[PDB]
Amino acid sequence: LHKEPATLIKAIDGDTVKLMYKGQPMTFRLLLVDVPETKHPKKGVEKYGPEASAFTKKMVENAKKIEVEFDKGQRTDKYGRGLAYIYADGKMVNEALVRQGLAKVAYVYKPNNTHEQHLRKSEAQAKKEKLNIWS
Repeated sequence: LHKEPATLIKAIDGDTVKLMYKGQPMTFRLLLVDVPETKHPKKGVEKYGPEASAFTKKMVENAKKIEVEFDKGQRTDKYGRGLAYIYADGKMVNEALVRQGLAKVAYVYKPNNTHEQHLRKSEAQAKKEKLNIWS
């Protein structure tokens, strides 16, 4: 896997950000995590949704460098969003959400599962610490 540079356009929700990538605006979905949404229809605003959304927004708006990392499989989902791991100054946004109890590891589809054990490791610690979703 390779990290590539990108520029923030807009944070949209806890699990989605719009980035300038290779000179094209693109919406990206964070790989491997299920994040409580402020969007969504079967609820609209979910519990911990505003908190997860603010977390992601702050992390990307305040970064000096954003990088995207695609996994080994499909790079876009059926809504046209990029499927990637997103880093803000070297720190993976997907893992940071999970470590804080603001996301769960999602149902995983091979072969987009390169960082699966790493996130599940962080999720086990957040539940042990009883943080946010786990409290």
